[PDB]
Amino acid sequence: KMLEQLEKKLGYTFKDKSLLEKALTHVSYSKKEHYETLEFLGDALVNFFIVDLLVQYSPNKREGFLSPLKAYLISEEFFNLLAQKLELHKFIRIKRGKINETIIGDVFKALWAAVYIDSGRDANFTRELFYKLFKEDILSAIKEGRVKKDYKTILQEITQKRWKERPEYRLISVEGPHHKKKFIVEAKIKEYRTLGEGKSKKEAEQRAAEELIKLLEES
Amino acid sequence: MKMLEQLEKKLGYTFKDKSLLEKALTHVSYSKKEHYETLEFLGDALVNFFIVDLLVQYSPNKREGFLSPLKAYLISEEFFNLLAQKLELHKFIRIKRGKINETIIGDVFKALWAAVYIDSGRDANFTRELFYKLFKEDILSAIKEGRVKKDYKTILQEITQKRWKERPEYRLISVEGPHHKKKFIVEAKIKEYRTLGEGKSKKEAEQRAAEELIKLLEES
RNA sequence: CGCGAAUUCGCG
RNA sequence: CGCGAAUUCGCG
RNA sequence: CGCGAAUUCGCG
RNA sequence: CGCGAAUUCGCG
Repeated sequence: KMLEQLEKKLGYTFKDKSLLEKALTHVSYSKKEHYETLEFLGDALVNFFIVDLLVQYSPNKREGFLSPLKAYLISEEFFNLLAQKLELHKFIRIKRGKINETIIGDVFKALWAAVYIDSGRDANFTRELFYKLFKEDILSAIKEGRVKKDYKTILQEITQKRWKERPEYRLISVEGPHHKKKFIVEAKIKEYRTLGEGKSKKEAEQRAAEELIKLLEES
Repeated sequence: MKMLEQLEKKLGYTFKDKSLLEKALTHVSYSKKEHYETLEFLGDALVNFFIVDLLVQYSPNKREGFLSPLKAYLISEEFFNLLAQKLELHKFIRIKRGKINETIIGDVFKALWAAVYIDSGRDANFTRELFYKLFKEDILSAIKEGRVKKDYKTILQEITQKRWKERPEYRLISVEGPHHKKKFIVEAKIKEYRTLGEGKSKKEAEQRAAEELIKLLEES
């Protein structure tokens, strides 16, 4: 009966229960009816609900000031934040031990793609219920100026957490002429190394740090 | 009928605030205090939604795999220009001299709809409908029949087979990721110039790389 | 131009 | 293989 | 692309 | 066995 518990937590009641459930079903539970298709529509939806809220309550309206914020606002970390409010995780139907933050976030999106559709695709209405429940935390995030931590910083905290050691960004080359230069640095921790390329030294490093983070997720 | 009214007619909507429509039309290089920078930001997320809700709904295959490719194209600037010309708005953009390219047009396309959205008093359902009413048919066509991607490898295949009488050579650089979702990074060389390209297949990668090598060769 | 081929690329 | 493009060669 | 196969990997 | 991502080979 958890079906009619999450609804009384959203402030809406699905006229089509199968749809709601579907947006909560992971492919590893029903290969024929999972939230994949919905997550796709949810992403587009929620992004619009946020951006409209960002260009509206932001102290600065220049793209260069909004982009950085939006990155956070539509980031997985944040969707889990909002999803957490709904206690969403304990409402997902998935095989024991496969659930994570990426799935939650996904489900969170597909959830609203569900409401939107189940209400006859009433953008305006679906948007309101979204704010009713989340507008506050969004305006707070924007006020606080929350932003996505850069890769170089993330890599450092990761490698320091594990091996109490920082990375080392050795410079290996430069191609393009003074007009349009291209750097190639080697990010390295222990014996793992990735390569980054970009306009400036810092830029390249970020590239390398990002790729090196991936390389460290499986190890 | 003035420019605005002449467009508002093709648009199928008349703003209850001319100022707003202006803002979504002028370019920074015409008004530093009142351009469309902020409106384009909003219009992008807005237009994205309209197009995606339409995609997922009428697209045959509704798989994450197939949809993504489409979506990219449907929101691609080259594709917006086609929608843009349907309104031939590239005649109402308030910009100075020749600086206007097929990017300032798409951006104005977005911003416009944001203006239509805001003006309607933030009426999504309305603005959305007005949108479909003018581009629904087009999008669907683009969706159904599918896309016809650019053959960068062959077009470049000549740019060099003539400008140098020699064909370009492609050299693989590195592959990564799980063996069920690999990421190829190949290199494209021509005479003395070189560029890279990423993708999920040696070909798609050679296509991405062959691309830059063109939008760089015609630079020197 | 038409026919028949070689080579490269892409599409089906 | 078919089809299309580019370079090339041969015949008409 | 079509047909016939080999290999690696993910899913059922 | 079956579905999907990738890399090759033969035939059309």
